[PDB]
Amino acid sequence: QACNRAANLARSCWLLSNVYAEPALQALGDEVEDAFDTLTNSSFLDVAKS
Amino acid sequence: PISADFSEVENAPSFLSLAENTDEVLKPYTGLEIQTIITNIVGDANPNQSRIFDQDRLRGNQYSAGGLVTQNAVSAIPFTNLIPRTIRVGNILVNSANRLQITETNVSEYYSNPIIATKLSEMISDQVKNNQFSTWRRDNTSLQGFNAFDIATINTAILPNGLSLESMLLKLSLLHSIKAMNVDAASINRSQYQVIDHNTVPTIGAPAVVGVNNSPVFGEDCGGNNPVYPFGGGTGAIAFHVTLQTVPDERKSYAIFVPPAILQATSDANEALALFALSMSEWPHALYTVTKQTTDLAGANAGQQVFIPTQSTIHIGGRRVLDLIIPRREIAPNPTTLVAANAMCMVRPQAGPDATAGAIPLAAGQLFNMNFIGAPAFEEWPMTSYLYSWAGRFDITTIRQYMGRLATMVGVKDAYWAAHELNVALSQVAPKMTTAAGGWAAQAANSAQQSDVCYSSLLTVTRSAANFPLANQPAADMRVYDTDPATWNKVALGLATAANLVPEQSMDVPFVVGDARASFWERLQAIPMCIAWTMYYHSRGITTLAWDNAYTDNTNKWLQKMVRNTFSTTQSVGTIIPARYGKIVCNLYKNMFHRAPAYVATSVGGKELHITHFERWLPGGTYANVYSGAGAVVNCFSPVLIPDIWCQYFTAKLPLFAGAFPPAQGQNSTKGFNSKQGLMIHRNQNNNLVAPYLEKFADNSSYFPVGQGPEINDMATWNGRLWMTTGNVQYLDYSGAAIVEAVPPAGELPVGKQIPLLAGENAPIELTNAATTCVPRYSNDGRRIFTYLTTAQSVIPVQACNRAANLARSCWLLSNVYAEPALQALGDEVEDAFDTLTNSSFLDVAKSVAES
Amino acid sequence: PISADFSEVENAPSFLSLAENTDEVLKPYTGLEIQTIITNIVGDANPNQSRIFDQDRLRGNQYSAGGLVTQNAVSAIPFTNLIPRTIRVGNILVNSANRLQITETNVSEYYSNPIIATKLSEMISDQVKNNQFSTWRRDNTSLQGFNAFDIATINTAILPNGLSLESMLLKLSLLHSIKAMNVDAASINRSQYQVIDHNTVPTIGAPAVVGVNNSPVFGEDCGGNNPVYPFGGGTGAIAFHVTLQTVPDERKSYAIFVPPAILQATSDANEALALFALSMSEWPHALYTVTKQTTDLAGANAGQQVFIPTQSTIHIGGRRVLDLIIPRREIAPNPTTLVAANAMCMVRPQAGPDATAGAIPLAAGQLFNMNFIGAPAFEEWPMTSYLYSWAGRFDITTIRQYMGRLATMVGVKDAYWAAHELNVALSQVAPKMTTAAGGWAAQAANSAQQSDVCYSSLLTVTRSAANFPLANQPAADMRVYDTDPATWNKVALGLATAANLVPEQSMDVPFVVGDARASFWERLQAIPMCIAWTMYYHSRGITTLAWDNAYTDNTNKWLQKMVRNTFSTTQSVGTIIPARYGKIVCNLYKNMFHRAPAYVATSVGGKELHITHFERWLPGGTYANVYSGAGAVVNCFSPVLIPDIWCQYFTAKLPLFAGAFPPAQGQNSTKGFNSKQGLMIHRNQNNNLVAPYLEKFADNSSYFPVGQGPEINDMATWNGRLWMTTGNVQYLDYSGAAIVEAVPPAGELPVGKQIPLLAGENAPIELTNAATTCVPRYSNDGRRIFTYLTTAQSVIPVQACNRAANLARSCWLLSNVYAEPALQALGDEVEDAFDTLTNSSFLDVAKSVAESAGEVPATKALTDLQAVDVSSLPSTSDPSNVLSQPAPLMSPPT
Repeated sequence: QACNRAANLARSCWLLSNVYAEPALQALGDEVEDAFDTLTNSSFLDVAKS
Repeated sequence: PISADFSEVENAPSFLSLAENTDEVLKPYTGLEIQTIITNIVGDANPNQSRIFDQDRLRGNQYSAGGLVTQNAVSAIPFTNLIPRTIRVGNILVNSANRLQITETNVSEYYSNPIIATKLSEMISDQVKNNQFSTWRRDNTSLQGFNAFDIATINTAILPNGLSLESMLLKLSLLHSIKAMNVDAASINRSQYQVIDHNTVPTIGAPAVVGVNNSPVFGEDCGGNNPVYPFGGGTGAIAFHVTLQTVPDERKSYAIFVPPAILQATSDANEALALFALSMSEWPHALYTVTKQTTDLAGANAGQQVFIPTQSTIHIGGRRVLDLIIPRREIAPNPTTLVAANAMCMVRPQAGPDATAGAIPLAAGQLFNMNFIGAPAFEEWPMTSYLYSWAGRFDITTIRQYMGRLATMVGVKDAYWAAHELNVALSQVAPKMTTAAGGWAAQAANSAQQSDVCYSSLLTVTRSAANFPLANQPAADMRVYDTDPATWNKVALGLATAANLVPEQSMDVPFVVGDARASFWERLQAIPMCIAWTMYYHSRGITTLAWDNAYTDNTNKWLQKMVRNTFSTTQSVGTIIPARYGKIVCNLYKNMFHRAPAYVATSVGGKELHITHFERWLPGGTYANVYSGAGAVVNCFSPVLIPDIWCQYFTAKLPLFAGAFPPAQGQNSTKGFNSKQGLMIHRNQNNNLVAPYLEKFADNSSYFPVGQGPEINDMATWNGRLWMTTGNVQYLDYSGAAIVEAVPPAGELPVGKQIPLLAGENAPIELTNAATTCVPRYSNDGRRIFTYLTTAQSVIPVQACNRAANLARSCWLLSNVYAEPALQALGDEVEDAFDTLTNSSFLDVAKSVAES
Repeated sequence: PISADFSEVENAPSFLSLAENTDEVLKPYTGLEIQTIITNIVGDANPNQSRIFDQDRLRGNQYSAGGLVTQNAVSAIPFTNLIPRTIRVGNILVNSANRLQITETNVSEYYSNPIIATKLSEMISDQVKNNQFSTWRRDNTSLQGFNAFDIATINTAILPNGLSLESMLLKLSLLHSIKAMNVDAASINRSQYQVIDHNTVPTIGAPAVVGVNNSPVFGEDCGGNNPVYPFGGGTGAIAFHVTLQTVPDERKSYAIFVPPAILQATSDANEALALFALSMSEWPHALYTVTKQTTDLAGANAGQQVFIPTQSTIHIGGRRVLDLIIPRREIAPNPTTLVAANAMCMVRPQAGPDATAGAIPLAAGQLFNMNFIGAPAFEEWPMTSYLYSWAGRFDITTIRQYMGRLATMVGVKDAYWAAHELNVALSQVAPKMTTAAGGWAAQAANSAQQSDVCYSSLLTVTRSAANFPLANQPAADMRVYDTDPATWNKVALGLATAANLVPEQSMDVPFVVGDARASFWERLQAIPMCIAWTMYYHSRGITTLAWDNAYTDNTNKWLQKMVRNTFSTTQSVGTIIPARYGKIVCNLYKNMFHRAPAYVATSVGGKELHITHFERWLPGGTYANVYSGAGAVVNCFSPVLIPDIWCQYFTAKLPLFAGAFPPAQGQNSTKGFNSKQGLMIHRNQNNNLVAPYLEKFADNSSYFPVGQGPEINDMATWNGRLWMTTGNVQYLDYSGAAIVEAVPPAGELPVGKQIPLLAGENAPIELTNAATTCVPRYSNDGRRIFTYLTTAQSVIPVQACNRAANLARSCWLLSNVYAEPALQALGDEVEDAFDTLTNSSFLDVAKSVAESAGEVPATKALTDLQAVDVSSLPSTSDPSNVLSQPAPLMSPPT
């Protein structure tokens, strides 16, 4: 069912870099850019360019 | 339509799209094409019986949430017109312990379509003006059989009001639907004798007998040999006259001419006369009683068993005394001796074969002594006695003859159809659902809850509180027009006409009358009516208390306006003005079935206005409510009567919140709507309470703002059904506290009525035979209601709404729904060769369906 | 056709090409296509002169794989309807051990061609309306000897559906099919008596005797001389009425008029009444029997065998009791006294020439005591006994004249022909096959396997589980139309008409209805039906055990669809809708035989659609399967009923995978398809199993993906036949594992039924009488099935696919011919000299009657003149129109 993409599988992982832990509920809201992420986006681009 | 895949759920019409006005003229939805849905069903376990006695039921294969298959599972047809008066208990016939149901009506004057004078009546009035003495001589008479002075006096009046024939045709339709029961046993399906009484099994070998005044209990017999009105008591009075000169004054304006056309309408003119007399007096004139042999579930305890027809309980008209005028054989002056009177008339009225005992006893077939001018003592008969004599001889093909004659004399095509609609809407009835977790349940034998029943309008029936005859304060259920005797006299004599009174070919009488299948067609025609009212009540989540208390003290502003516009509150003179929101129900009917209800034209202010049985109900009833096992009332849900599959399976289009759950174990199994659809969850995790994605609040989060109630939103109702169909829903409010409505024992939902099985059939499994769409949103307090699950229970459904998981729910395997294998080893999508070879034909069928 | 060379099989049509929709008009299949090939009779001949008693086999020379020629080799005609109730055993005739076959029908109302009221009805309504001015109850409205109050009530409340007549015509055709056995033995096939009992021999000299309720075993006599219905177990009731008033109120709505136009012959009319009554009551009213003299294979022992016709056991449900309302001889006041009645009945009914016992006993020829008002008591008869008495008196020649007058009232040509198609489809029947190596086999005498049988559709026939009368009803096998008494009453009296009901001449009745050859001809009409259904089931590889469980299974989504779509279980707008994949079989028929099946219309909202008998079957039955030589069942094959020589010698055009193996010609013999055709060989972990060139998808599906099954491909099927036709195939899994389905003892194939030989005949050799095309591919649990050979066995066949080697085979030595249709009309007819002397007059009087339906010489323009008030006549304010469907508009919103 997972390969078929009608189910998910559960596997362990390192919480490093941009990987964050997932809550059991997933009470999703409307997708929204954070204000801090917009205030500091260009700099983040400058690093990646460098 | 039921759905094979979740793709068929997302693409379903929104509710507001179907509640929209449609312009196109449509066709009547007769039970003859509703017939073909019950038969012609998918299934390999099904013996396809030909007799209509066995075709009484919804048979089908079913598929479990766990992936098992169940063959030829059953779902009873909900409706009936028979109220048992001898319930079986302990497998033996036992006298009933519960009082009889009753209905009423506000008859109204019909000012619409006012009449036009004929050139004949015009010249008559000219002759009265110019004082032409000769034209109304003493012994002048027409070939019609009435003398000229009576015509010259009937014409002198001016009448504003038009003629209707509505209450008349309605009484004829009621007597018809009672007499239809007496036809071959094979022609009437057995489920109808076991909707209220689930422990009784009728015999196919012997026909139901149609008696009168035989009921055992609560004064039902109405005096037996001495017949008396069930409603109000008393005897009426009838007198036959050759002239209006004989009728007592203060009675003259009421007397009815009987045209010769009536008396030549049958093999026995006294019977046509009796039937016209039934046609324009009070109804019921007595309590008719269908009797049928039935046996034990094991066949162990046969006996006759009594049933009172629903049609027999409706109260219409009620005019008590009547004077009938009759045609004369010869051109002679008004009779002076008695023999000169009796020999004179076209037909000499008499009692029918059944005898009566009364203060004024009538020997069987007794002749009436006609009244005359010099009579020492005025002569008269009791009315209930009179009709009681002929109560045994009315017969549906005779009524058919009578109808062909009426159709010839005057139009009958449309009016009889609308009267038939009123008959179905008023006399078809279903028991309140019991709550359960599984597929079948019923209330304990011989109980007050066993006999509670509701209209197709989801209004509960009134129940009598005392012995017959009753002496009630009236509580009318719906308006009807009255048939006016004076206008009838103006028309019968050729003095006047009206725009809807055009004469018709006899072959144009609607085909229902005189046909033995009519009862079955009645039951079938009842279902779509419930579908339209159900989709009305389920779109908004108002609880059953909030409707029950909406016309009494506990009202709100919004409940006040809400009950106000569902019903025919308005009362202009001589009219019936339609409910403002009844129109929405008619729109649902026309969009979901692509068919139309019968219309009656009615004018207000010179504006034309159609009206339908949807638009002419009256406020102040009590709504359908579910019972708990052990009988406790529960009234949290919005009102319901019938299982979802009926709605899903007879409709051509239904709103998105009502569709069937797709079968388990497939890709595209049941899912849900989330934030993108513009919805938001209400968590309350501090108390273990989590609720689905719902509509974004508009200052209506815990109490609704005054005068406002919940808004239509399909997807949120769908999610509410997803939360409910889990086994442990919890009905609380915004803080997570209890609401005032009574609630089901945990996990119960309303479920359809149990009936005995035939061989090879199965009880329905799981939630296949249950209402589900009845989701609460608005409580009597004015507070919102929330459906909660605990935080742990709530995680999978939240993933489903989020579309990262599937849910497993049971379903009917009908039409294009096929069972899903547990693996789903999918291959490349591929059209089958047979599907391409036979595609165009399949398109031709669908085109032919769309054309109609 | 038979193929002459491999060039011809290699150029044969693909299956999809033959299943395409075809748009052309085509003639009916009269069954004479097969007659001119298996018989002396090319052209016409008198049945007496032709001895078609001996014309009951396929004959020809055969060529063996070893090079020998077997002259005068033979094959049986597979189908039959007679069921032995006494089987020969040990040369001595004895009682049957096995219960009788039964069949069920789902009768119901459906929309037919749209219906409209006639002018005669308008005149009647105007007579009533004009009558309303006078205080006289008067009888202007009388017609054809009926009461004026009856014509009034028959003129009321018409039903939209239309009128069918089909169930009526079924009952008539079944009866005819039974009485046609009564003719002399010279013109019934010998084989027809020995399809199931292969050890008996009929005697030419003496005709068969048709009796009723005579059967020795399992209570088959339905009370004998005192009768009851075979299915319900009950007894009917029938009553005759001068007028509708004497009918009890319980059933005044079900009454049927019996129009005067029948009974117009000076031929006994009391019998025509009985045959009108039979064609509307429940069928069967009794179990007919055919007793015939027969003898031992040595000719030594002689006896009278008992048979049950298959027509006599099929249940068309209906009406236990009838009120028949008889026409009055002289227009008159209603007969209040009896002598006014009897001397004025146009016919006075009386029982037929046979006695009956039990309650209400009936002496032969007894007279019914007429019903009239004020009679001392009501009178009726049991109808099973009233019909028991006339049961010996009907015959083919009287049914022909009966239907000839019936045609004058209502057209009966196309309707009868379709009813005859249903007759053949439900009554012709064949025994299940036995596997063997050689050309003949049969099951052990008086065994359950010997008597097991199937329809032309490859569905098995159900058996009774208890002694008659049956206590409980079987499931329906097929659904038919019903005939409403109400609109019958309207149509018989000229009050209503439809485009399908236009009156026809007595000469239009189809030929089968009269002839003594009709039994043989019905026997020949069922073969093309099996050829169609066989190509259908064999195009895909699905096995018998797999069809058997398909409707329900959850292993595979595709299979459920594949069965749900072959049966008729759908509706719209209140009418029946044809099965979706039945149209494929119909097309397949039209394309192979270049003939059109008979059909009937259904009106979907006023749009006519054609239903054929291919489209009206119902789910429930087991599918056809072969038995082992020991009697064990075999599941592995696709359904089969007949040897493939039948399929391939009688088609104008044929599918490629089913063609005959070509004759040896010098170097060449037979050949196989390879990778140049798009195919490829299957190999597995085992090094000693080889499977043919097959599809390329065969490499990637040990199990079919859900939603998908094996696809049409003629060439791989051909290769599968080449592997099968070697004497040593192995039926196995992708891995070489055994499949769950029961398999034949090694190297055996199903083979056609044995019958006794005539002098000079030879038995069929090798695979000349076998089925070959039934190549399994789809297993019950979703696996593929592969045909394997061991390597050393595998080498010559693979090279034959590579066109580098040849494989020996047997064949019939028969050339190809296929005739243009013998007759256009569907009815035989020849000018006599008198037909030419009196030609034009008939030609125009005929057309002047065909337009004259519901006409009278008086027109509205004349009867207006007599009217009091012409504007108020309903014919003025309501010009009549055809009723729309599902229902006419009512209560329009202005």
